[PDB]
Amino acid sequence: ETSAVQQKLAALEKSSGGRLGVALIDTADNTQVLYRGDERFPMCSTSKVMAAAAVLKQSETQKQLLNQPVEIKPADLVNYNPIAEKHVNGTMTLAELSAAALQYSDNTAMNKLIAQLGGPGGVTAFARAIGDETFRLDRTEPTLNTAIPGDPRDTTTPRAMAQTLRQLTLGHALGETQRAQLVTWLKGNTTGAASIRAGLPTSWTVGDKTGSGDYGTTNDIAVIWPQGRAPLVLVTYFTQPQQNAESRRDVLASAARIIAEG
Repeated sequence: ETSAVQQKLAALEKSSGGRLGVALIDTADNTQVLYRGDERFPMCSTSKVMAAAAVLKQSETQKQLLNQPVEIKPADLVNYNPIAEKHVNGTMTLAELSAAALQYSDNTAMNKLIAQLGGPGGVTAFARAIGDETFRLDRTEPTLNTAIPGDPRDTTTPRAMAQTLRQLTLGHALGETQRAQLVTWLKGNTTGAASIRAGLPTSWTVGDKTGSGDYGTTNDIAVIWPQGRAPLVLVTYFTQPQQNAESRRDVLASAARIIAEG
């Protein structure tokens, strides 16, 4: 059975030619609205939130950890390194790496976070520690974005990621200073203007992390503070049938516009 919300999302999906996954949590009353909420989708760069959060968790017991400088070698650079390339043969602190990974989607920065955590499995272990039984990180950048249909590597579900993002930003999966820091990073994202944010009222404050990958995979996860009412968490995942499909951030904006109604 479907609601009119789900019907509108299904029509958007049909028009788009792809596969859309949505999870909304309204923290006013803890209700969820889901569309394909328990299907797996390739996370692509949305997985950077879990890696940054895992380092924040480490820093709760190692208070200067975020200011620890990490060497950037020429050999560390991958396919998209807008911030890390400014620091070759120099350093970036774990905070700088987190900001670059989250706010510019720097892929070298993500690999440094993964290395700090002992490999992709260290990111997954943190997910499990905070009650996310669904997330899995299997690979580093850039291969975590292959996004092959049916492949469970580097996937989660909309429901699981919405629940986790809520716990990380509005709940207490992290300590107070750390939750606030994650919120600061997400709010300052530079890559999200055409995704969820484009579908929401401009008066609403938004923190988000986008993702993109093969199969035209186009994703965004957000914490949203509407005017005059309790915050929301929204995940919008989208992927397409053919490997070289074009990005469709407009689909994410359209999904957010549907969800915001009412």
